[PDB]
Amino acid sequence: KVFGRCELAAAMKRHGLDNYRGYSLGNWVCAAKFESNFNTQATNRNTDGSTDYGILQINSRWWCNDGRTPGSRNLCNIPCSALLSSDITASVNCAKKIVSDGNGMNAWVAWRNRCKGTDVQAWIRGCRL
Ligand SMILES: [Cl-]
Ligand SMILES: [Cl-]
Ligand SMILES: [Cl-]
Ligand SMILES: [Cl-]
Ligand SMILES: [Cl-]
Ligand SMILES: [Cl-]
Ligand SMILES: [Cl-]
Repeated sequence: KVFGRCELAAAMKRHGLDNYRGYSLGNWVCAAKFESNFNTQATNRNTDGSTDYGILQINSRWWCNDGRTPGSRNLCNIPCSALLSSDITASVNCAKKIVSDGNGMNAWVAWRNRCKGTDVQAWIRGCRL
């Protein structure tokens, strides 16, 4: 599923991400924008043999099981395929654990490089919500 910007904002809020660990909804929308372009089925291979999955590009190195990332953990206790669902519940639940892990949203390198410090409220501008 490819979400609209306000559509995704609404789904994130509905799943309790809005202001989770102090990160406003715009931060999360901006992160999803640069990680997946709002596409739930986005997958990208890392040079180290791990893969990033879904709307927020969660890495198999730590967070989910894809059965092909030697020595990886599955800290969200989830198949990586569950992160590609049109329903964002799994991705959100896992993102909650990632953002709680000590470095906040810096865990998303695209967020640090393209969202951090910017006018992130633009992302939710005009959205009913
Ligand atoms: Cl957009
Ligand atoms: Cl915001
Ligand atoms: Cl594995
Ligand atoms: Cl699994
Ligand atoms: Cl959803
Ligand atoms: Cl923080
Ligand atoms: Cl709207």
